[PDB]
Amino acid sequence: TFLTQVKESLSSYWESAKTAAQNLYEKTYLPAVDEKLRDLYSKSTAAMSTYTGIFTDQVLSVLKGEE
Repeated sequence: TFLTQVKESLSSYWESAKTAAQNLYEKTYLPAVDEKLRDLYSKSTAAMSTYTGIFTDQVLSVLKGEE
């Protein structure tokens, strides 16, 4: 790749900020899951892995009909 690389690059720079900000939030603080538990579901077939991106897609595109 190349184009997509630049994206994940600039985003990665801030990704960590979103990571440490997520963990302290409710990603690991007290989610009551954490991979070991957040994998059986989001791995059956990307139930929550790729759906996290399809969740909102079915909100704006269903609430405003635009996505």
